[PDB]
Amino acid sequence: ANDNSEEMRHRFRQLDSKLNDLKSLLKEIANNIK
Amino acid sequence: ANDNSEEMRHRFRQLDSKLNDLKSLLKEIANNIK
Repeated sequence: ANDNSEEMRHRFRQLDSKLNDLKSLLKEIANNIK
Repeated sequence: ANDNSEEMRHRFRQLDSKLNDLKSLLKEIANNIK
């Protein structure tokens, strides 16, 4: 019993984690300027 | 024997490479300001 939904799902989680890291960095620098 | 998992997979790799390039640019400019 094998499926490829979970691996592309985990790719979605890791790219979403990268997006969340970029959002944290952008909000951090956006408060660092002003 | 053909599958469409690899092409969407390679799309995920190239968009993740673009995300990694954006992360490098954001960390670079974030160190360039301060």
